[PDB]
Amino acid sequence: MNIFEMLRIDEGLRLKIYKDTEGYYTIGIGHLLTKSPSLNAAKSELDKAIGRNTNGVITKDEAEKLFNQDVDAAVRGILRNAKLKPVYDSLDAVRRAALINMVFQMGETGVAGFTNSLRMAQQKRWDELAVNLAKSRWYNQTPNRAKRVITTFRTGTWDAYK
Ligand SMILES: [Cl-]
Ligand SMILES: [Cl-]
Repeated sequence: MNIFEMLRIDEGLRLKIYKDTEGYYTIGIGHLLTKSPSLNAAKSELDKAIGRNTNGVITKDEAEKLFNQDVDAAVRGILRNAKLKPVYDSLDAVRRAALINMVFQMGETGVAGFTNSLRMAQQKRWDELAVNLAKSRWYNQTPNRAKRVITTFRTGTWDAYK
């Protein structure tokens, strides 16, 4: 188990433009295209992202390329963030995967805001972190995925994914 396999399970793979759980136009492996209510705008972004006239449909290979770029950006976003970097540095490999997953899903800025949980994570207070993470919109909107990430963070093992 690794971050790639972990996110591929959490996000699935879709080759045609679709709406995410928030209702945003997405594609591939959780690749958000735009928050705008327009499919054309989505198609525009899609074509610009892929570099060809796609017509709202891509290949597996294209989905995987977007996915590689997105995981990479998530990591780099973490390392560049003053609030996140130190948390990350202090964690074991499994738990880093948990943090990366949250970032990929909610953006750096979003996670950077979980002030209290970041502190608990840093103090390695696992059970408390788990409780605190659960009191969030994130958990209430996507509970199964959230439970998976939380267990990973709490336990430091890949059990929730096995
Ligand atoms: Cl892009
Ligand atoms: Cl869910």
